[PDB]
Amino acid sequence: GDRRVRLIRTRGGNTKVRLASDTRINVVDPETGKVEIAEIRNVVENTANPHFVRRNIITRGAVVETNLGNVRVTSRPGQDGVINGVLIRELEHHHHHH
Repeated sequence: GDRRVRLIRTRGGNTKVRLASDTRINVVDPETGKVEIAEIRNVVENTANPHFVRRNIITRGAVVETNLGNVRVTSRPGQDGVINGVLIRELEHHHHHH
């Protein structure tokens, strides 16, 4: 025996499917300039009765909640099979003494 090798064959991803079997968005960070894919927590910016007919539909100018914070939808959901947006500050979020 003794002679033990690496054995590793394959490593790396492939062509991904569109947003359907998964939920995420390409977030552009304006504070540092990093581009990272964040998870979409809420598809609505906590507004009251969207007068733009935004029935939970992801649209240009709409702000979604993510693990990085509030993200603004810049392009239509479908480009490259993914959504693209910018990280911003829309909603208020401080701690609550329960």
